[PDB]
Amino acid sequence: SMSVKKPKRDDSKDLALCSMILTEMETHEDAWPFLLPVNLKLVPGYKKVIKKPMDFSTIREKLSSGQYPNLETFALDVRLVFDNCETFNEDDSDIGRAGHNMRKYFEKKWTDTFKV
Ligand SMILES: Nc1ccc2cn[nH]c2c1
Repeated sequence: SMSVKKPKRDDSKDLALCSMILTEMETHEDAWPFLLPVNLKLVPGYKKVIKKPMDFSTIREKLSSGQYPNLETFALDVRLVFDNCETFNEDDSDIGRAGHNMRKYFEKKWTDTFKV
């Protein structure tokens, strides 16, 4: 509270580290469904069904232009990518599987990088 300051982690490397993690995502072989925004004019249903579209290139742009206030807002967007994927794709599909794989991949890197 006022004048009662919690000791707080060093966050000067967070921007660099998030960019590092995002780069590993981008270069994963199962990243292809998530590299670019879904084309809302070619994919039936998507615009109406998915209220907050998100993809790695949009996250990269936001990260590069200071649009994430902190590491958790970054993680929220990454997770949004995979939550959208689950919303629109069957688990038993190529894209569906890719999403599960990429989510697992991210969360381990997240834990390994930040939660000591
Ligand atoms: N087959 C196919 C084509 C476009 C999209 C977008 N999300 N999932 C898709 C699946």
